[PDB]
Formats: sequence, C-alpha cells, structure tokens
Amino acid sequence: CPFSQSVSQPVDERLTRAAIFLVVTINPGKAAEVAVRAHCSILSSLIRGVGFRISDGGLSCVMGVSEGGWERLFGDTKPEYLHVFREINGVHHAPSTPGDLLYHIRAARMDLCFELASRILSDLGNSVSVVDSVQGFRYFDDRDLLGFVDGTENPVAQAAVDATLIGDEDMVFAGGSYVIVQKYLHDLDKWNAIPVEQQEKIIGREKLSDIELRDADKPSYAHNVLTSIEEDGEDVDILRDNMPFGDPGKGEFGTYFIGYSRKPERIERMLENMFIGNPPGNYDRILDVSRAITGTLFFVPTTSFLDSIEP
Amino acid sequence: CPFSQSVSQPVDERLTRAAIFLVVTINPGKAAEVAVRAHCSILSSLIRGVGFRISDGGLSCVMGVSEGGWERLFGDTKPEYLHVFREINGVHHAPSTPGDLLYHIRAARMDLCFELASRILSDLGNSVSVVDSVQGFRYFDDRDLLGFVDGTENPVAQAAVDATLIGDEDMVFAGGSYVIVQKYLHDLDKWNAIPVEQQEKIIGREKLSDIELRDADKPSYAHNVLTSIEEDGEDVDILRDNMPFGDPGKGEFGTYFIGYSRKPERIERMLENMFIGNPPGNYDRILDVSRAITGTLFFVPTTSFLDSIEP
Amino acid sequence: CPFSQSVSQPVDERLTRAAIFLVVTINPGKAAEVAVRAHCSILSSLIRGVGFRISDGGLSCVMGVSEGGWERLFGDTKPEYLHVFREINGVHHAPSTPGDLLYHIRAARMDLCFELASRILSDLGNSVSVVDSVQGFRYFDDRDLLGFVDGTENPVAQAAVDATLIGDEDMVFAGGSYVIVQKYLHDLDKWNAIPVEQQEKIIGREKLSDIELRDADKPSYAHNVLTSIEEDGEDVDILRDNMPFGDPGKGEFGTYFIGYSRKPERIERMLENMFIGNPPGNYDRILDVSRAITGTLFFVPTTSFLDSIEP
Amino acid sequence: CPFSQSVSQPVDERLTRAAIFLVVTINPGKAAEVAVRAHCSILSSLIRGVGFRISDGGLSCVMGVSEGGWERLFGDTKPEYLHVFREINGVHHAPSTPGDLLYHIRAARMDLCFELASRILSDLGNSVSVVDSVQGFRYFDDRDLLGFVDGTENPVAQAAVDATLIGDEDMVFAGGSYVIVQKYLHDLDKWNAIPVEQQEKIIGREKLSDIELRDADKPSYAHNVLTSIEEDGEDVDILRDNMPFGDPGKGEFGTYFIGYSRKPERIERMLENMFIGNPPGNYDRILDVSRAITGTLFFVPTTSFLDSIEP
Amino acid sequence: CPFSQSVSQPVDERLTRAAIFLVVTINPGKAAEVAVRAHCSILSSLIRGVGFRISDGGLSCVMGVSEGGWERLFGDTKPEYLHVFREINGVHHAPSTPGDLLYHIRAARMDLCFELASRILSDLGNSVSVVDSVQGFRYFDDRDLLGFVDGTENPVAQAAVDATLIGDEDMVFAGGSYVIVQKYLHDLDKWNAIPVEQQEKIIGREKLSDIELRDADKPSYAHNVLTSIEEDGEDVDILRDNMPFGDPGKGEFGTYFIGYSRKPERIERMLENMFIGNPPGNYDRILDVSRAITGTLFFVPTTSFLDSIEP
Amino acid sequence: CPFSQSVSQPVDERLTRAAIFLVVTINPGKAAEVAVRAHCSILSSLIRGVGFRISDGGLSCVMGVSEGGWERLFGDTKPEYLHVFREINGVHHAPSTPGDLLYHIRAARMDLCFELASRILSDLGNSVSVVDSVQGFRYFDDRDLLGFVDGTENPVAQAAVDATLIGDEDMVFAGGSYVIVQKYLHDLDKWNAIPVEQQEKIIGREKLSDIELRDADKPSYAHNVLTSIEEDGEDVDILRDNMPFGDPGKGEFGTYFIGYSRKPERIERMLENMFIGNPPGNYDRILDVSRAITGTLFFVPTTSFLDSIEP
Ligand code: HEM
Ligand code: HEM
Ligand code: HEM
Ligand code: HEM
Repeated sequence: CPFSQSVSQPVDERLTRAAIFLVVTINPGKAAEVAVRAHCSILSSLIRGVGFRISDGGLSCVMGVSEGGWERLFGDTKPEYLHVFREINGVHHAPSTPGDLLYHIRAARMDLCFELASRILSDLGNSVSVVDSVQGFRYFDDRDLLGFVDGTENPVAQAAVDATLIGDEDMVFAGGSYVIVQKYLHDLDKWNAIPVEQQEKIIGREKLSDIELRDADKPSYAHNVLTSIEEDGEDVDILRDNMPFGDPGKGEFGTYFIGYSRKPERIERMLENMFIGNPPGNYDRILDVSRAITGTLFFVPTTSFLDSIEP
Repeated sequence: CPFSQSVSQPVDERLTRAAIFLVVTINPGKAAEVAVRAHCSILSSLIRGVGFRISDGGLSCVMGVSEGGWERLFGDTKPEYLHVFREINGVHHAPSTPGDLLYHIRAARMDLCFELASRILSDLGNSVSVVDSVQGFRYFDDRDLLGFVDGTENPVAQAAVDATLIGDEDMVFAGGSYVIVQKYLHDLDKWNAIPVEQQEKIIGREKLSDIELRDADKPSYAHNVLTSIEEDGEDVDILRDNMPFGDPGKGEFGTYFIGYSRKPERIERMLENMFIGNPPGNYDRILDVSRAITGTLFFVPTTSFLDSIEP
Repeated sequence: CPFSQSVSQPVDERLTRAAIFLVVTINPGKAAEVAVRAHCSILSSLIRGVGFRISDGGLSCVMGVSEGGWERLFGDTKPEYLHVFREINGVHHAPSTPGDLLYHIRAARMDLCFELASRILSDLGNSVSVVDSVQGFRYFDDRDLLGFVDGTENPVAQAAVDATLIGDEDMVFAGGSYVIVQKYLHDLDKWNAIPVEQQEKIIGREKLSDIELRDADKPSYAHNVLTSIEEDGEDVDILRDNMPFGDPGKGEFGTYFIGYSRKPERIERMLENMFIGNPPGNYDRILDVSRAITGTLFFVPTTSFLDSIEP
Repeated sequence: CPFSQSVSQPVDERLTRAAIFLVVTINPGKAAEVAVRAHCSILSSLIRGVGFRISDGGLSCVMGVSEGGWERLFGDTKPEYLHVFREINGVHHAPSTPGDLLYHIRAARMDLCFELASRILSDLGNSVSVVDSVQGFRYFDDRDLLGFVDGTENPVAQAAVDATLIGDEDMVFAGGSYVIVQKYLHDLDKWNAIPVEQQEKIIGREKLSDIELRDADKPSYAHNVLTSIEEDGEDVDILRDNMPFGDPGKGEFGTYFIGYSRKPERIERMLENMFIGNPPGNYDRILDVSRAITGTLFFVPTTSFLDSIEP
Repeated sequence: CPFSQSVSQPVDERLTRAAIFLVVTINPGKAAEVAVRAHCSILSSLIRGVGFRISDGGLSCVMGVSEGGWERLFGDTKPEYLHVFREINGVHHAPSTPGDLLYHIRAARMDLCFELASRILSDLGNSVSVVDSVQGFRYFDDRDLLGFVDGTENPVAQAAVDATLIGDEDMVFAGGSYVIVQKYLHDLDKWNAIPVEQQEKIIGREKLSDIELRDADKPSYAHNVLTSIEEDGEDVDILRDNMPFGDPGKGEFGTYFIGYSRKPERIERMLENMFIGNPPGNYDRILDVSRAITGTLFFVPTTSFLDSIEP
Repeated sequence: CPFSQSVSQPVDERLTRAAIFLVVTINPGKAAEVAVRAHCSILSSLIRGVGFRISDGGLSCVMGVSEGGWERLFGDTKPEYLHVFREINGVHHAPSTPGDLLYHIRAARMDLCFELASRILSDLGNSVSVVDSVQGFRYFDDRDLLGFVDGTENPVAQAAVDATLIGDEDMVFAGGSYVIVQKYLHDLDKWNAIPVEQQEKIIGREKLSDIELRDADKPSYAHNVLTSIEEDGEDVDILRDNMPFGDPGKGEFGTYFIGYSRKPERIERMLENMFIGNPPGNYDRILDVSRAITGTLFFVPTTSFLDSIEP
C-alpha cells in the first residue's frame, strides 16, 4: 500500500487560496544529482515542519520529475507514459519548455508557500537553476481572469482518485500520476471588447449563474464541448487546478493551467482538440485571447518512493 | 471639516493581509494631466465599487502626489513641507527615485488589490508610466523577513490621528499628510549567519517574546534606540506599515517601508540617525544586511480635496 | 459500486443552517414525464454549478420519488418497501398527502437554497405543480421551537451509513433509501403554559443541559422511550433532520420532520407507537401541542441511477 | 443629547444577513393604545435580552410610527414632515397602504429576528393586527434578485449620520428620522430575457465588476441618474437597505425597499423622478419589470423618547 | 485630555473569552516600592508587546491600586472615594481581604493572559507576594455557573463611559475609576435542587429566553430588583464583568464579580441591599447558595498617569 | 468490527484548544465498582449530550483503565501488555503514581471540558476519589512552555491508526490501545538562561523556523535523536498530545505528556533512552529543567466494549 502524495485531496478540501509553481532544472554534474536525491527524502519533513505551525493552513507540495530529470536521477525503467511533452502545431502553437523538477505548492495563505519555496531553494543551493517561478492566487469566488468560474466539472472524492492515481497498468509505480503544466497570457482588452453573449457561447457556461447551457445552444466550438472526450465509450475526467496570476505594473495577466491524470493521453487529446480542432479548423476561441508560452510534462511518484531513495 | 483619507484607520483596524505599492510617473503633455485630474474625482467611486462586493475586505487606497506631480497638476501654492526627497550620503547611501503618483492599496485579500490596481491602470491608460509595482503580503504573525515582529510601537487611535493628520500649521491643507516610501533588499544569508543574541541586541527587542530590552542592555546602536527622537522635549511617533515582499525564484527578498506623518522632518531625522549615525559613525547594523534602492516622498491630500477637482 | 446521494454526509458534517423542502406533483401528460426525466440527468450538474461558487456552503439536494411518481416515470419493478404512506387513526390523526417528487435542499446559507430551488422550478416549468414549499432554518444552537435540543441520538459516520443506505435486500436498488416527511404545527401557548418539569418528563431529556434522564425517572410515555424500538433483539436507529420553520406575522410555528432509513417499517413503527400508543392509549404528549397536517413517503435512488436515465 | 436608534450603525457595520419587516395596525380602542404605549418602554429591554445571547449577532430593531398611529398614541404636536404617504400616478402606480407601527428587525442570523418578532407579537397580543410580514435575506454578495450589486453609493459613517438624523430643524424631535418602505414584485422572466448590455445601461453600473459607467455612456433614463438629486446646489444622499425576499414555491420574487432620511422630501422627489419621469415620460425601466404593491411612511423617534413614555 | 485605561471598551467589544484576576501585595521595604514604580511605566509596553502578536486577541490589562498600596507608593493626596473596603455584617458576611495591586487581564485566548501574567510576575520578582490568582473563562453563551445569562443590563458605549470614568468631581484624577472585586463560591447541589420556577423568581429574569419578568411577577427579593438603585431620582448603572471559574477535581465552582464605577458608593449600596436587605431582612436568595470569601476595592488611574511616574 | 474510541481522530482533526486530564481512583467496596460499571455504559451518551450543543466544538473523551482498576472491575483475562507502570532509576527518577480511571477530555473550548468533567464527577459521586485534575490549554501556535513547537513528527491518518490501534496480537481486545501519562514541572529560569543555540542543539529542531537539523549537526543527546527507535529494522512512531499547563500565581509551569500506542514497550523504551541514556550516561538535557512527579499507564478499550458492559 504505497502512500500517494496530496494530489486530489487539496482540491476536494478546497483550501488553496495561494500557490507557487516552481519549475527548476538540474545543473550538470553528479554533485547536483546527489544533492537533489538527498533533498528528496527530506522534502516531506520540510513540508511538515513548514506547515504544522499554521493550523488550517492546508499546506501541500507536489514534486514532479520530467523525463530528462528522471533519466539523470534514477536510471531504472521509467513509467510507461513518461515522455517529453509533444508540441502542437495547428492554428495555434503550444511550445515545449525545459524543466527537470516541478514544485506545486498550495496553501491557504501566501506566506506559507513563500516560506516553503524559500526553504526548498536554499536547501537545493546551486545544484538547481530556477526556470519558472509563478505566484498564483485565488481570484474572487473561484473565478479566473476572464470572469468565468473555473473548476466546476472537476471530479470529487472517489472519482478524482480513480482519475488521477495510477492503478495496476504500471504496478512498479502504483500511486503515481502524470501532471501537465502550461502558462497562458491573456489579452484582456480583446476579451472585454467581446459581447457578453459571445463569451457565453465560447465558454459554454454562464457567467454569473455558472449554470451550463443546453446542448441545443452550445455551438460545436464551445470550450466545455471540445474538452469533453471519452475512452472505450465512457467519459473520463481529469483534475484541474488552474490558478490566475499576474502583475498589474507590467500589465501581465495570465492563468497557470495544471492537470493531473493517470494517463497523459487524455490531456494530450484535449490539447489537440483545443488547438488543432475537432474537426480540424474548429478550434477553441479561448486561444484567440490567450497565448501559451510554457508547457511541460512531469511524473509524480508516491511519497513512500520519495522517502525510500538513498543518496 | 475636510474628510481625511484612510491613512491611520486601516492600521488600527488591522486587516491589511495584502498590499500593492504602485509608483507611477505622469507622461509629458497636457492631455495626460487632464486624464489624471479627471480620474482623481472618480478614484473614490472606483474604490467603493471594487471593495463593496467583498465584505470584511478592508479595502483602502491612499493616493499621494510628489512635488513634481503637484507642480504639473495643481499650480497653486504647495504644502509647507512638500519637497523632493533628500538623498543621504553617510556610511550607507539612500537614493532618490523619480515618482509622480503613489497608490498604496491595502486589503484583506490579494485579489481585491489586484482588481483595484488593474482598474486604476486601465483607466489611466497611456497617460502614466509605471515606475515601481510591488506586491507585499503579511508574513506569518506580523513578522518581517528578518524574523522580528514589526509595528509594535505604532501609535493607536487618537495618537495616530495626532501624529499623521496635519493640524492648523497649513490650514489650506488641513487633513493631509506626508508619506515617505523606501524599498529595502535583504541579505538573508548574512542575517541568518548572525547569532540570535546579536540580532537580539541589534533590533533592540526580543525575537519570539517580542518584549523589549532594558535600557541597561540595549547598546547605543539599537534600532529602536536610534529611531527614538523627540521634539520640544516630547517624544513624537510616526505611523509605519512596512510590508515584506519578494520572489523566491529570483532569490529576491525585501521590505517596503512606508511612513506617514504630519511633518516629514521627523522621518528625515530618523533616516539621518539610521544612516549617518547618532553620533556620526554609530549607524544601525540593519543597513549592513539591507540595501535601499528606492526612496520617495509624496503628499496625501484630503478626500474632499480630491473630490473637488474639476478637469 | 453505485454512488449514493448526500443523505447522511450533510448531517454528520453539520453545516445545514438553512433548508427548503419542496414537494411537487407531476402534471398529467407524457410531456411532463419526459421533461422530468430529462431534468433528472441534469440535476447533479445544476447542484454542482449552483453550489461551487459559495465555498464551505455545504449545498446538497436529495431528490425522492413516491409510489405514484415512480409508477408514472419508471415502469420497471419498484423497490420492495415503496408504497403509499399509511394514515394512522389513533388518539391523533396523521394524514396522507399527495406528492410525486421531493426536493430536500440544504445549505449553510439561505440564498444557495433559494437559487437552487428557483433554478429547479424554472427548469421544470409547467410540467410540475408545487404542492408544498417550506423554508426551514436552524434555531439557535440546534434547538427546535419547543426549546429542546433535537438530533442528539442520531447515528454518526458508519452507523448512519448502515442505518440509511440499502444493502443487498434489494440489489437492483442498492444505495437507495426511504424518506418519510411530515409537517407539524405547534401550539406554543399551550406548551409554554406547561411547567418546565412536565416538559422535562415529556421529552425525556433535559432542556438546558441536554443530558438524558435515568430509566427510573422517565415515565412510560417519554418521547425518547416510545421512539426506541428494536429489531431481532438489537436496537436500530434512523437518521432525522427535523427543521424548525414558521412565519411570525401569521402566527405560524412548526417543525418539518424528515427521516431517512433503509427500511420504512422502522419509521412506521415509531409513528404507530407515538400516535396509537405502546401500549395503546399511552400516546406521546408531544402530539397534544403539535398537529400533523402533511405526511408522505418517497424513495431516494442512487446518483448513478439518476445520471443513467435516458429521456 | 438624545440617544438615537440603530438606524445607520447596522448598515455601516455591515452585518445584516437576515431581516424582518413587520407592518402592523393598532386595533380600535383605548386598551390597545395603552398596551402599545406600555410595550414601547420595554422594547429596548426586549431587544437587549433577545440579542445579547448570540454574540456578534448584530441584532437591531427600528420602530417607526406613521401619522395615524402617532395621532392615536401621542396627541402632542407631530414632526414637521410627518404625513400620509402620497400616491404617485404617472406611467406607473405607487399605492399607499395602511400601517400604524413598523418594526425593522436586522440580525446576522434568521433565528434572532424570528425570536424577536415572536416576542414582540406575543407581548402585543390582540392589541395589534399584522398587515405585512416580510422575511428578507442577503442574496449572495450583496446582490439583489436582478443580479446587480445594490447599496454601493450609500453614505458611510459621518455622511450617513448627517443624511438620516434630524438636526435642529425640529428640535423637539432631534435625533429622529423618516423612513419610507415599499415592496416590489419582480418579473424575472422579462428581466432575464433582456440582453446583458440593456440591463447594463438601465441600471447605470456594471453587473460583475460593479464599476460605474461614464457620463457619456449612461442614458438619461439610467437608474442611478434619475435617483441623483441635489438641494441648494449640493448633492444629498439617503440611506437604503433594500433586502431581497420571496418564496420559490409560489414563484414570488421581490425586493423590500427601505429608505431613511432627515427629510422625506428627498425620497419623494426620487420616487417622482422614477415613476413620473424627469423630464415627464422618461421613466426608469426598472418599473417595467417591478411592480409596487405596498408603500408607507413612518417616523422613527429617539430611543430616549421611547424609554420616556409613561402608560 | 488624559487617556483612560481599557475599562469599558473590552466589555462593549465583547471579546473576553478568558481572564486572569491577580491580586498581589507589596513586600515591605523601599526596594519593592521602587521596583513596582519602575514596572508601572513599562506595563503599557509589556501589554502592547504581549498582545500585538495575536491579532484579534483583544488583550487588555487593568491595573488597580488599593488604599494601602497607594499610601505606600504615592504619598500625594489620594482620590476622594478611595478607602478600605467596608465589611458587611447582615444575614450574610462579606469579608475584607488584603491587597495592594490588582491585575485584571482579559483576552480572547487563555495563552495571552498566561503569557502576560507570567511576564508581569517575572518582572516584579520578589518585590510582590501573590495573594490571589483566579483563572476565569466564558461559560457557554455568556452564562454563569448558575445557568442564567449574566451581563444583559450592562451600559453600552456612552452610558458605560459616563458610569465608569470619573468626571470633574476629582479633577486631579480625571479619567480614573473605582473597581470592587469579590469571589463567590457556589453550592451547585442546593441550586440544582431548587425548582426552575423558584430560580426564575429569584434571579428575576428567565433562564433560556433571558427575557425579563413583569413587575407584577417579580417579588421584592428578586436579584435585579434589589440591585436597581437610583441617585437624585435617576437610575445609575455600573459596569460588571463577572467571570465563572473553578476546578472540577476539587469540586470548586465559583464566580469572580468585578464592578467598575465612577463612585464606589453605588456598588456599596448594592452590596448593602443584597446582604443586609432592602428593607432589612429581605435579602437576596443568591447568597443562600453563594459564599463570599474575598472582597477588595482598588483605584484605577489613567494610562498617562501610569506612564508619567518616575522611579 | 469493534468501534474504537476517538484516540487519533482528534489529533489529526487538530481542534483541541483545551483539555482536562482527570486521574481518579475507585474507592474500596463493591458499590463503587457497581456505580462505575453503570456509568461506563452511559459515558457515551453523556459525551454526545454535552458536546452536541456546541457545533465545531471537537469534544472527545478517552477513558482508560489501569491494571488495578481492571482487576477490580472486570475479572476476566487482561490485555497482553497491561501492567503497572515501571519506575525508572537512572540519572533522573520517573515515579509511579496510583490511578484507576483516566479521563482525557479534549475540546475547542474550555467550557465544554468543564461541563463534561463536572457531569462525570457528579454522576460518579462518592464512588471515586480524584487523584489528579490538570487543565491544559494550547499555548500560542502549538508551542509548549519551552518555546519549541511540539507535535510535528506525529503520524497522521493511516499511520496513526496503525501505530495506536491494536491489531490481531490480542484479538479479544482488538481496537484498544495503551496510554502512558506523565506530568513534568519546568524550571523556566534555568531554561531561559540557556543560550538559544544550546536549546537549538538540545531539542534537535529549530525554534522559530521549526525545521529540523542535519544529522551532522545534531549531537548524540538531541531529544529527537534519543526518542527515535526502531522495531525489526523499521522505525515505529507513537501518538503524542502533550499539553502545556500551569498557574502563574503559584509560579507553576508544566507539560502533561500523553502517549498512545498499540504497544507500551515503545514508550517504555523511549523513556529508558531519555532517562537512563542511550548509551547509559548520555541522557536528554530536557530532564535537567523538567521534573517528573506523576506517571501512570492505562488501557483504553473499544467504545463497543464499554457500551456492552452490564452492571
Ligand atoms: C487559459 C486557459 C483556460 C481557461 C481560462 C479555461 C477555462 C475553463 C472554464 C471557465 C471552464 C468551465 C468551468 C468548468 O468546467 O469547471 C472550463 C472547462 C474545462 N476545461 Fe478549460 N480553460 C483553459 C484551458 C484548458 C486546457 C488547456 C484544458 C485541457 C488540456 C482544459 C480542460 C477543461 C476541461 C476538462 C473542462 C471541463 C469541461 C467539462 O467537463 O465538460 N482547459 N475551462
Ligand atoms: C414536532 C415533532 C417532533 C419533535 C419536536 C421531536 C423532538 C424530539 C427531541 C427533542 C428528541 C430528543 C433529542 C434527540 O433524541 O436527539 C427526540 C428524540 C427522538 N425522536 Fe422526536 N420529535 C418529533 C417527532 C418525531 C417523530 C414523528 C419521530 C419518528 C417517526 C421521532 C423520532 C425520534 C427518535 C428516533 C428520537 C431518538 C430517541 C432515542 O434515540 O432514544 N420524533 N425527538
Ligand atoms: C455570584 C454572584 C452573582 C451572580 C451569579 C449574579 C447574577 C446576576 C444575573 C444573572 C443578573 C441578570 C442578568 C443581567 O442583569 O445582566 C444580575 C443582575 C445584576 N446584578 Fe448580579 N449577580 C451576582 C452578584 C452581584 C453583586 C455582588 C452585585 C453588586 C454589588 C450585582 C449587581 C447586579 C446588577 C447591577 C444587575 C443588573 C440588574 C438591573 O440592571 O436591573 N450582582 N446578576
Ligand atoms: C516535558 C516533556 C517533553 C517536552 C517539552 C518534549 C518536547 C519535544 C519537542 C519540542 C519535540 C520536537 C517536535 C516534534 O518532534 O514534534 C519532541 C520530539 C519527540 N518527543 Fe518529546 N518532549 C518531552 C517528553 C517526551 C517523552 C517523555 C517522550 C516519550 C516517552 C517523548 C517522545 C518524543 C518523540 C517520539 C518525538 C518525535 C521525534 C522524532 O520523531 O524524531 N517526548 N519532543
């Protein structure tokens, strides 16, 4: 019975009022690998120490390893579906970016994430180089920067566990997951110039009432229509924890999309439908106001596996 | 009876869990001045609209105008003590930076400050250029990044009103104030290498217990000793709302110092004592781990005066 | 593994600060049946949409179908214990009232229940006719209008699951339940004229201390004595969520009794003991100040069964 | 220094999550007048007793007396502006309804208002007859049933005191106020069929962002334009505490408008502008979906005056 | 304008969930007096330091000096009404106990009071000897150990200020107050054996409903009747903050009565009415189940006076 | 499936803001045993009644029986590891104290524990004699009186269940546990005189940051090093709920250590390592400032076993 990381529990508990996405790369050399492998076993103790002081803080941290990082750190067989993120070249472009270790830190207060990230980076020292560091926050009542409520159709409780945690398909990694991260920059002026009814149709839900739309009223290019896919005749869901972020001073507004799954094929299919179009040419209008500049895939191993690594 | 801005009330209410310091400069041309003057009268309506939706949000915004901005916008006589911030050249350097308008936004949640700053910048458009935009947050239990509780000796209720709000010295501006803003970048590795007793003596208070030290145990260069000054034989206090800020990914850690007063002479004297030393050469050791890179002085007029400007 | 509705979880979580009981009847005609069957599959999506926006809202909705409604909607075999509620003619009368669909909506705030009920009724349109619509609220510290704490002896966690959810007795409906609803109108003047010790003995517990009474001090007609019944030599419990309601202007005060079980025989036996008396003539004095005007029985199917209906 | 009732303090404190408007008429006979006059002096003790038990409950009650009630109860000179509410016959009709005593009860929980109203009605007994009894609740984030945030432009702190409390114009009643109550029933289907931009223009603010509109974009019949009036060249504000209410089962949806002032002439002018039109024929479109069925004017005396009445 | 201590503000704010009453005596010798006089000026700094860390903690501390302590510490003229507490010998006995300094510490959490008391005692060292140290806590919903709600008839806001703070009767001490402290030990078995109606009549209010009783139903020996006294034909109120306390293990149950006034004559008259009887022989039945073992009177000077003492 | 008591659930839920440890002895005679056996079956009903009224109160009570109490009450075979606590005579002394029944009461408020303890003692009457009664409270942010965060390394969720609840080693008592209680009195003056770095090394963690220390920096006598033991090559954890307590007036400061386990051998080994030393002579320095005066071992049976006892 391998203990799994806090992947779906924080979402269901619904306490993440602040988050930090930290994508770092391992510097060349064996010493950096040794330092990272040593810090792997103490990550859990750091998590407990940093978040025990602030009760009801909901502090959690998910560590993910990409294909290159896993090749550099653990040379044993890799998971079945672990591979470099595939770029998509359709009506829009989804680039692939370097990354070896992903730290997704969530807490009910920003200071907890700040302290945990500072401790992690200080312990890692010069062994890693920070590639991306995004500080996301909950915007109003679970709304994103486009004004629409996000996260409604996420699976809850047992459904989330069945959708994210890997079963017996890859026993040697039972309890792991696959995470896909992307960063979108929004064109708020263009979105705001769009009439409210057009946004109504594009998203496929309602703005204020957050109630869905009837199948007779949702066009073929609705966001929730293109992202609805099925396997073996049954609909399969993924866990999303998109977080708004930005800096007003530089005029930067964006959303950090993060998706957990037991199979990255589902998320890749959803990305293909959104970018290439299903059928081709029928792309999602959301990409007309949102630009993707960062995208990567990581593997999330079990907590016991992390605690079982010897330097 | 001129209505004063929310200068001391937010501090006493103690609800600022997040803040944004936005220092912008007015672009050359009369059109930019006209746009700023028009937005001046609608700032209050924007504040009310943005912060009424989130009850117990504690949203407040203080707008300050520097000497150059006041000269460009209102050509009538200026306040008595409004002048360009004086740089200090002692054992350390405190630079002076350009700035025309200061927006100090405070709220119990980050999203309110985000929305207010975005609305203000969108309304201002191209008339202003953003010089500095710092997002500060409350760190643990009112502690700064150095680990010491900050804000203990702030005046409360009537004392704060008497210390910040201008009396009859400049009737034509009764209800205004002077605000001095600085940005400090910390060297946390050097501070952490310092023994706990040395930090104990340098700050002049205790770390955990936050209790003061006896006058027989505080050296002449204690931080709370050098910052204690008197006028006409009576001690005079200032209102401080320093806010920690930073980005772990770039390794940036700092504190945004903000000080309100009825007379900037007090804050300038405190800065002279800290940097030059009282007596000279006996500087505060805090500057040995903190570097000042931004410093400016602004004037905060009354709410009625802001509402009374005609474009 | 059929997913069960939120029957016992809201009670154990203890967040229902407001509730709406909506008993409606299906209008004659096949079109109304088709509309209800279509709305059955979208009820869950409506629930999620309406209650995701208000975090920690605890919004839940239980839909129940009576014998006539089940006969009109699904013509396949009915559950084993689904039948028209039996009226009781003893010292008091418990009438039976028409009803086809029951909506029990619970939330921590009244507005969520209001929005959900409005959406449900708007979607149903003219296909249904509202028979009863009662808005109940939590009165002080879980007290009913008679001044006594109610809900103390409810089963918690696993006991509630074993008492409410149907096991293998009716496999084809595993995960369902039976719900019995009644509406009582109180005579508060008569109850208040009764001495505190007489109410002490009638209820069988204490008023303020909410502690029980010794078996030597509880008469044979104590409320908690007559409602304590056993099956096969073992005591069996039922889940109750009685909610006070009323309108001061019309002088209307009452309690909405709702009871969930895996077998309605237990609740019917409890009703027989309370009304007819055990032994006959030894009725509960609570009925001397409370009048029952509405009573109905419904069947609560599983969430998966509701989602699996095709129009 | 006459102590004033909690007229503006509850609004500024912003804790009214539930309210009850109870309009009753005094039955003919001297005994009813004597009973009401006796209960007048014990109303404050009842208020304290009922609301002291639930800390942070924010329980308050405002008692108002109409012209007829004041004539029947106190035969001394009446306030200057106390008169029967004037009906308005323009494009829409605003009826006048009987009423002698008004009880506006507000609390953070519904049960407190329930208990206070029940106690008041029980103490009054048969001396009064209930004419209207409306239970209002806060809908989502201070939004009314039309989906727009209401209460943004209300005066706060000293402005509210100067707008509601009577000064020296009628010394003998210093500290009193005038309250105008109306009940509106909404046609939600017609409002919802209206496009979002048309509602945008009709209300004069924005829906989600709750930010105002520029004077170049608000038509002459915007709701906030017609309700903006001035006295002696200065804009004068009134205090509004409109509360949504309704029953889904009967399909009843409405808003209870309540307005406090030091002079009812302002509210009457606002009503004339909304109904007759300014200029005539340019009425507010809100009345096209809202029907007024109840409207009355009451006088709110000081707490000391209420405590000083001898039976 | 002398600043007054937090005497009435904590009660009106209603945040005291825990309190510590510490009555200590000054050891003989001039050194103890010097140490106490030195700690007097740093008490405020200690208060701020100890309670700034726990936001919304509501930490306050009132220091009072008795007649002997004032004679030993300050040899200048004493307040007009400062004298040794007078023992009362009627049907019951109210003893007088030694005491020089009184510390009434209040906070929303017990740990704050613990820390403040520990710091005060550590700073005082051997200069003082602890006579009494009682840890009181709020019992349920502002109820005392007898089951009745206490504190309902306390003056609020301006009335409390006028009742507690000394006016111009003793200018040299404007802003001070007089505090009377007593400790009562309850006989809960005897009180519980008393019927609920007899307790109803003895207290003079209701138990659950906390509503008063009509003057025709309250006997002459009701607790709220004997404690209602008038000066110059006008009723005068006092501020009470009675706190339940006890230890179950030793079977000790009691109430710590504390009363603030601008004139101790009112509290002494109330004590005479309760113990001797008004008329004599008509004593309060509360003393039949409560025994007084400690009683003392102290003077509370202004905060500025405390800060102005030089060792 | 025997239902287990609330042993690990309250700790994981993290709501114990107040606790009472009540160690009592059974008086000689069969009547006392009969009374205790009768109260055993009603303890659960008392718990539910006392803690249902205060929602989110987190009230729980654990009843434990020592070897002598179990011999006097139930004469059937005892658990495998139930025995009298063994005193330890090394560099320090850990005494053994009499005790028959242990009541560990926990709640989010002190009043709930007070009421429950009072009810339990009143029901027990003269059948038991109170030996120890300690009222503990949470000190600041889960810190003990020594200033270090305590409870960080406690097992959570499934690990706690596996560490505390007895498996199949003693089937007849499956679901029980063993609890070891000790009372330590602290010498705060000696601890405070110790430099912060020496406390840093003695505890083995950090004070403010609550982060652990590297194995190269923790000496052999670190507290967390000596208390880390293994069974069969695997580390085994125990559940600790130490609670600070004391009385400032008497200068009494201490910590009540409580430890739950499926095997008391682990706790006895930890005590031997701390007191005797591992290797001998290398004792924990914590005992140099803390004195143990009370120590006892009890057995905690299942809830079903308690409910199944017949008087
Ligand atoms: C800036 C980027 C995006 C934004 C602002 C956005 C926004 C939204 C919103 C508002 C909804 C409806 C609320 C809900 O269903 O919970 C939604 C639905 C959804 N989106 Fe996105 N989305 C973005 C990108 C993506 C991407 C890249 C994916 C997958 C690779 C994705 C997958 C989904 C899924 C699975 C749903 C649920 C629809 C359903 O279950 O019917 N989204 N999105
Ligand atoms: C206006 C109607 C009623 C009121 C005010 C009322 C009130 C109460 C109260 C105050 C208690 C004790 C608190 C508690 O046990 O949690 C209780 C117990 C109980 N009542 Fe009711 N009751 C009503 C009707 C009913 C009905 C109609 C039934 C069943 C058909 C019922 C079944 C029970 C049960 C099972 C218990 C638990 C007793 C035990 O477990 O020993 N009640 N009731
Ligand atoms: C164990 C001791 C006492 C207990 C349990 C107790 C309890 C109560 C209670 C329950 C009330 C009604 C609640 C309220 O009026 O707020 C009350 C009223 C009052 N008591 Fe006490 N009391 C005690 C001793 C005293 C003493 C010694 C005094 C004065 C020296 C006093 C002065 C008052 C006053 C002024 C009132 C307000 C009555 C009114 O305003 O009409 N009490 N007491
Ligand atoms: C006054 C007495 C004691 C105090 C103040 C104290 C304090 C502490 C502190 C601050 C920690 C580190 C925080 C943590 O690990 O959660 C700790 C660790 C621990 N202590 Fe204690 N302790 C005391 C007595 C004991 C005793 C008597 C035992 C066992 C019989 C014990 C067993 C443990 C254990 C198991 C740990 C966890 C260490 C680890 O998992 O590596 N403690 N103690």
